[PDB]
Amino acid sequence: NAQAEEFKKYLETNGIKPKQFHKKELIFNQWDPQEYCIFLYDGITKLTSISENGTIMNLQYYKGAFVIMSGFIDTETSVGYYNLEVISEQATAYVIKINELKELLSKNLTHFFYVFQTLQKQVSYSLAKFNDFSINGKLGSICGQLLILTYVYGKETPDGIKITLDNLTMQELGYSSGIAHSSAVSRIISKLKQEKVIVYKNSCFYVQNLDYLKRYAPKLDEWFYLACPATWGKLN
Amino acid sequence: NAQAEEFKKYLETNGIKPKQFHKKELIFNQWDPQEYCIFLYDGITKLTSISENGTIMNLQYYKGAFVIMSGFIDTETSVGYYNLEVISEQATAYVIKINELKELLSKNLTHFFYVFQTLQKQVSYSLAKFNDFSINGKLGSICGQLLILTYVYGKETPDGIKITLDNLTMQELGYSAVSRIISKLKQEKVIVYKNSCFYVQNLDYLKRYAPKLDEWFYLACPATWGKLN
Ligand SMILES: Cc1cccc(Cc2cc(=O)n3c(c2[NH+](C)C)SC[C@H]3C(=O)O)c1C
Ligand SMILES: Cc1cccc(Cc2cc(=O)n3c(c2[NH+](C)C)SC[C@H]3C(=O)O)c1C
Ligand code: NA
Ligand code: NA
Ligand code: NA
Repeated sequence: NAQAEEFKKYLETNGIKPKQFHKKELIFNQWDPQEYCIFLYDGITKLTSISENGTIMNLQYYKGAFVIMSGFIDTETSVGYYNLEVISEQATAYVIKINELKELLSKNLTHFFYVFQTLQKQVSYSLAKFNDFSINGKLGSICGQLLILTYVYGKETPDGIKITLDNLTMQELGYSSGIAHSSAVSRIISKLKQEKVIVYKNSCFYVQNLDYLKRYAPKLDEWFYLACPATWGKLN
Repeated sequence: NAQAEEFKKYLETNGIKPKQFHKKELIFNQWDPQEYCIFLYDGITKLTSISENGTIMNLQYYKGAFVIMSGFIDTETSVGYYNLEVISEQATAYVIKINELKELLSKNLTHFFYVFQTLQKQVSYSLAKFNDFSINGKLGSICGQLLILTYVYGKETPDGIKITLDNLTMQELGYSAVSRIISKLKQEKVIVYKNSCFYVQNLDYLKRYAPKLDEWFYLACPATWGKLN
């Protein structure tokens, strides 16, 4: 990702060092008075919320490289009571107080544009997810999650599109945003397996019916085509 | 809205003029290769997607003042095949080709940041809506929509907090598995349709079932939230 690589260089040019995080650590949390801009450079994370109940909700997944901002750029206050949790074994991120991101973007329109364009990708992603859920319910959500895993981590092989993510991480991620390990989601995923949309072979998982995923997550498929055309193109 | 007024000033001094649109017009559309930045100054709109078979999906609502961009600021290509449909009787909008926008956000950081903040407000709004639906289902979604309408358009009257939208606009907003939720809300005294208007009589109930949207509105719109808290 050339744009992201230039942004990493711009951060280091202004003296910002990478931090390392491990699975289950919070890169930012909902109780901190200070908000941050996170440039997630490598790894996989999830945005989480807590209900008055104490119940944790998984709201959104992010993978490096991407930008996640916990506060509004102008007011510097929280956009929501959210935590950013690491789900890969390790992650690398740049952690910038929001006031400082402002100074940085204001002196380079190219990098300003890069961060702005990430928010635009988020916005459209959410609408696409909403449209697919509206049409196909949880099946649409789950096919969309698998579709984006296929595009991002998939490699064509004789046995189909191999998902190149450790099995440990990959099973977690098959579960769409929402409550953790829902019974209903498990039964949707294993039904896709039973119908050989995604199959276990020689210790790996292979997507064998990409067209099925595309059929039930059509708006996320359009989203990926429009937002990430080269990655989309590889497998279409 | 002072940030919105300052942005309006900056546009008009850079030659960009307000356009008036009537109900049902598309300020931008899903078949147009040219993408746009819309500064919706006044009125109510909805983002839609129309399928091959004619089915119209309602995806998002917006009210002036707000910013809606149909294209990516860097590539200038579509963010999704969407229309922006006017649902108020009239709307006023500043329509900027996306290539031209880049030049003007460049020369004024303050306005760049205003537009940037709008995207953040949309992102967090979508997440909050998702969160309330995950917790409380369709009841959460409907309470949330009623809650935001109460904060933004509500007027205190002897009959309760009247949602002061042109009746015609209320139909456009959706007012039959939904039909059974509205009836339940009337039965439990949470709302009433009196005469030609809509009245909220138990605001705590709405807040109860749309907690994450309420939190969103507190965080994003503190002055407005504060009028009824
Ligand atoms: C690991 C994972 C699985 C499903 C969905 C997502 C969200 C996601 C993936 C993705 O590839 N991109 C985005 C998202 N969302 C944050 C919209 S924004 C554009 C693109 C990118 O990362 O460049 C993930 C991470
Ligand atoms: C007419 C309407 C009804 C329900 C929900 C919305 C969305 C909405 C309302 C709102 O007041 N605000 C936003 C939205 N969404 C566009 C996030 S962004 C922050 C705030 C504002 O208007 O400044 C609407 C318009
Ligand atoms: Na925080
Ligand atoms: Na291709
Ligand atoms: Na368009």
